[PDB]
Amino acid sequence: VPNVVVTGLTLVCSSAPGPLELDLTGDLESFKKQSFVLKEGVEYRIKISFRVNREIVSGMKYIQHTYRKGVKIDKTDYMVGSYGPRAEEYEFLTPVEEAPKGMLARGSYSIKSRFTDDDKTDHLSWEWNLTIRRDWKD
Repeated sequence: VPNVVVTGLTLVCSSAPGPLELDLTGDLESFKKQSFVLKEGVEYRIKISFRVNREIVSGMKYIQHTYRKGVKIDKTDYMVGSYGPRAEEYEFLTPVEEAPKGMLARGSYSIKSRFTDDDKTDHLSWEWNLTIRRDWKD
């Protein structure tokens, strides 16, 4: 039973018509074929939920690499702190970003996420997708 268990990802967006959630205790492979529809231009944050079970973990680091048609277009690392063990889950949020906009920016983006720390531990790695559209449904 890992000291750190990563439980979920939530794409936080006030104008999305419904929750945008991944259960990171579930089947991670299935996410590679799924996507969240996001309206072009909207503000959003990424929330990662996790628990720390037995020992203090230091220098926690959340990494997203974003790809378009299998080519990397962005790398972003976030330092998220030092966390002691407790029963209550922890969460952090990435800083607000905006979905891109315009015909040449619409379509799917893949994101390879890794959650690690000072010891370079692979707490969890997973891949998921966004689909940028003019509208949430059409």
